[PDB]
Amino acid sequence: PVTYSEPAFWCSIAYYELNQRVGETFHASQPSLTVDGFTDPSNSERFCLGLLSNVNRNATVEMTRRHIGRGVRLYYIGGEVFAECLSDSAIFVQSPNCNQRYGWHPATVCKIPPGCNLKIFNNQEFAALLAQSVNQGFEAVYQLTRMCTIRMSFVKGWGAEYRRQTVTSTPCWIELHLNGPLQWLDKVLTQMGSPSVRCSSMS
Amino acid sequence: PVTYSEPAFWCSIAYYELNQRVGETFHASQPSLTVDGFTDPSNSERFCLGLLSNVNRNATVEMTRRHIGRGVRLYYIGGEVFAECLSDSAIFVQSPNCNQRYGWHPATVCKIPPGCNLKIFNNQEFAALLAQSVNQGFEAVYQLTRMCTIRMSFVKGWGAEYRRQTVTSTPCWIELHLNGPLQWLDKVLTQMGSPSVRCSSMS
Amino acid sequence: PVTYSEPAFWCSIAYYELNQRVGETFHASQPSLTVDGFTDPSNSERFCLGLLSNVNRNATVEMTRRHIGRGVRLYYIGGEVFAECLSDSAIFVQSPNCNQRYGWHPATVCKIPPGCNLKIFNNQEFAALLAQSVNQGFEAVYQLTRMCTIRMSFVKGWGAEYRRQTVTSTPCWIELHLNGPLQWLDKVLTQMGSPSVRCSSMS
Repeated sequence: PVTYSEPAFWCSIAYYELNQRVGETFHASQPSLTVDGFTDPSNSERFCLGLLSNVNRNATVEMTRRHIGRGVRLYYIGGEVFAECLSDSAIFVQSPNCNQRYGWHPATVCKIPPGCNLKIFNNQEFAALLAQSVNQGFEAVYQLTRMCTIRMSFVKGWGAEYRRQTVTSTPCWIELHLNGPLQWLDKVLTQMGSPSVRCSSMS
Repeated sequence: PVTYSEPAFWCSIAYYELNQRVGETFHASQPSLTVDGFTDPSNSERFCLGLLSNVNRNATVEMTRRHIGRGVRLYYIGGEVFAECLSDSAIFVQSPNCNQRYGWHPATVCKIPPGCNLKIFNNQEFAALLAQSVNQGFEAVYQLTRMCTIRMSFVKGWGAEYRRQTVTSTPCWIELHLNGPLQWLDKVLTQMGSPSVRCSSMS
Repeated sequence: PVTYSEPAFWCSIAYYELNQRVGETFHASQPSLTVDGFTDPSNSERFCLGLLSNVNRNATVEMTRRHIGRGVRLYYIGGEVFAECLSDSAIFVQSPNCNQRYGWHPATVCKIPPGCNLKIFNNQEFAALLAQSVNQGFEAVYQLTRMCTIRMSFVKGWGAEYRRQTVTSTPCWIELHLNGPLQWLDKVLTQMGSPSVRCSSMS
C-alpha cells in the first residue's frame, strides 16, 4: 500500500462569479494569504481577483468586485484555520466544520463583518468525525469531502434571511479546499470498499 | 528552424462531467499513474477526481463518481500505452489509434471490464500513419491530433449499443493527450504549409 | 506595507473560442513567444493552440483554427510590446493603450495584415496615464486593468465595418495580460481607498 507525501500547498482556492468558474486555481504554499480585489499577479501570498478577466461578466458582478478591496485573510495556527474580513464589506462563510461545531445547520452561512474573524476549521474535530465516519460506511466517508471544503462570498450574503438562496446566486465567491484534511480522508476512503447499490453501464 | 525539448510530461489529462470541464488539467511526469475517485491532492502519480468540486453537479454525476473507485491505471512500456481497469466498474475507451489497429470504426468505444487492460496506443503505428499522412496534405496531417487524443468514460458506456451516443452524454470521463506524439506531429505540421480553400476576414 | 517581487512571467495568455475559455492559461517567461495553431506541448516560447481540445467545438471554429498557422509573435523591446502577424491570415488587435496613443476609440480593433507588426503597448504612456488617474479616484484607477489587457482575434475581424461586433463572436481569440503593468497598478490601487456609493449585503 501507498505512499503519501506532505502537500506542498496547504490549500487551493477557486474563484467564481455566479455559477461560473473564473480564473486559474490558486495554490497556497505559505501559512497566511489574502484573497483581495487588487492586481498583483506575482505574490505567492496574494490571490488577486481584480486582475482576473471575464468578457462575459455582468454589471452586478463588476459592481461587487469593486467592493472586495482588502478582501479576506486566510491563515492557520496549528490545526485551526481562520478567515479575517479585511474588506470594508462583510464576507459570508459556509463551513460545514464550523457549523457543526456550533450545532448550526450544515448549510448555515456565517457573516463575518469587517475587522472580525472566524475559526472556519478545526482539525481535531474533523479527525474525530472521520474516525467515527467509518462505522457509517463508504457512504458517510465519501461525503466528508464537504468538510474539507469552505465557500465564502464577498459583500453579498446568501441563505436564510437573504434573498439570494444559493452560493451560485452571489456575484463573487471562492471555494477553499484544505489539502491536509483531504489527504487524511484519502487514507480512509481507499480502505472503505465500494458502494452497495449497483451502478450499471447502461442506465 | 526550430528547436524541440523532450516533454517533461508524457501526457496531460482533462476531466469532464457531461459536456463541462471540471478541475485543472493533470500533467504526468511518471511512466505510470492512476486516475481514481479518491482524494489525495499531492501524489504526482495520482489524479484524484474525488476531491474535485462542481457546485453545478447533478445527481447522476455524483452517483457515478462514487463508483469510479480505484479507477484506471495509465502507463507506457516502450512506445506503447495501456489502460487497466482497477475500478469495480468498467471503463470505456475511444482511441483512434487502437480502433484503427483492429480495423474498427474510428469512433468505436471499447469496453475494458474490471481487471482487464487494453493497448490504447502504439507509437510505431502512429509514426507510420504520420509518415504516409504527408502525401495527404495539411488536411490529413492536421486531423492527426485526434490520434494523440484518447477519451475514456468511467462506469457508463456510450456509442453503438448503449443509449448514450456521445462522450459528453457520460457523467464522468477524461481526455488524455499524448505529448510525445503531439510533438512528433508538430515537426511535420509546421512544414505542411497552409489550407487550400481561402478563409476571409468577414465570413 | 507590502512587498513586491518581480514577475517571473511578463505576461499570461488565455485562449477562447467564441465566448468560451479553452485550454489552460499560458505564462511567458521569455521576452519573445509565438501563439500558433500547431502542436508542440513543451516549448516555453510557444503557445500551441492546435493541440487544445474542445469536444463542444463547432465547424466554424474548427475551420478557422486551421488558418491560424504561424499565428502571432508577441515580444517586448524595453518598455514596448509588439504583435507580429506570422500567419497567412491577418490578426485583429484591440489594445486600449494603442488606441489611445492614436486617439482612436478605446474599443477600436486594428487589423495587422500578414507580415506586419504593431506596437500594442508602451509603458511610458501607461505610467503617465496611471499617474494622472489618481486625481480621478478609485473609480478611474480600478478601470485601468483594461489598459493591461489586450485581445486579439485570428483570421476574423470584429467591430466597426465587420459583421461580427464583439470579440466573443469571433471563432479564435486570445486575451493577453501584461503583468508588469498590473503590478504597477496594484501599487496605486491599494492606496486609493474604497468606492463611494455603498454596496449592501442584500441588494
